Amino acid sequence: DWGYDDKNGPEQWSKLYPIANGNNQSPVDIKTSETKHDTSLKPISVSYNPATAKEIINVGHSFHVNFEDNDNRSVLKGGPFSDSYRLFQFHFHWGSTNEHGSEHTVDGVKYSAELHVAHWNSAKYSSLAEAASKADGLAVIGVLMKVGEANPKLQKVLDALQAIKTKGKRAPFTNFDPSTLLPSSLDFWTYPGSLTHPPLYESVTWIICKESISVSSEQLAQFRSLLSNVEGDNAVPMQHNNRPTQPLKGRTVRASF
Ligand SMILES: Cc1ccc(C)c(NC(=O)Nc2cc(S(N)(=O)=O)ccc2O)c1
Ligand SMILES: [Zn+2]
Repeated sequence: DWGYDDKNGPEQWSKLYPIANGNNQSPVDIKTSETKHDTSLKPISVSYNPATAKEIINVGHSFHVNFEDNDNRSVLKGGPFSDSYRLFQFHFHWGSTNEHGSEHTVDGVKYSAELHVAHWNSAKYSSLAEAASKADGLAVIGVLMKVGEANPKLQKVLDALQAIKTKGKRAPFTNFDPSTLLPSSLDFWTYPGSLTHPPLYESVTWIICKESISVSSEQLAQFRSLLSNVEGDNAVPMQHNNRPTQPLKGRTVRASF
């Protein structure tokens, strides 16, 4: 059992998960003076089918929007990949206040939230369960979210939260293309990393967008409005779910720009 509280939070994660102190841990601080431009990086190509949208689930520490991943209807290609990767999920991370909330930071700057759009290597592997722990198994697009104007594209997601207010609650969530949440420029950083929460597998090639997306202070309050408790128990709001940044351990962050 793990979380983002005092006793079960990021600090204690190595007790159950020793890879927490590994050499390919996420998230990281992207230092733009220390990044290395790479001319071999292809553009990011996302092509999602809105019909693959499936379900929204309250997982206690966060909420997930899951996607049907039986075929290649919704794929990521390009960037640093020769393989095609299949969309399975998106979710968010946020903080207790507007001051923090993102997982990744750029030149020490914390943003208010972060969108993760996650994919698995369907070219090399047969399932998410198989891919999830492979070095080249996962591809996650990270988009930093800056507090400002209300993001209208965020609407269908925020509206759906009313149906999944407490832990374990789930509801159908259909006909949504999550590339509509992505910024207009897909200029990016890329580095070898991990899942940002248990089980923390070093299976993720991160794609971090240069361009942020907006979110209002009230849209953030909707995230924090979700409850970590089961129905009938007294309310425990999901205040924050971001992991602190991790030492790069000689890894190199590549820029596409
Ligand atoms: C037990 C187990 C096995 C396999 C996976 C994928 C998980 N992961 C999750 O529950 N969430 C998650 C976190 C990230 S993130 N925050 O690192 O971008 C990306 C994709 C996600 O699915 C857990
Ligand atoms: Zn995440």
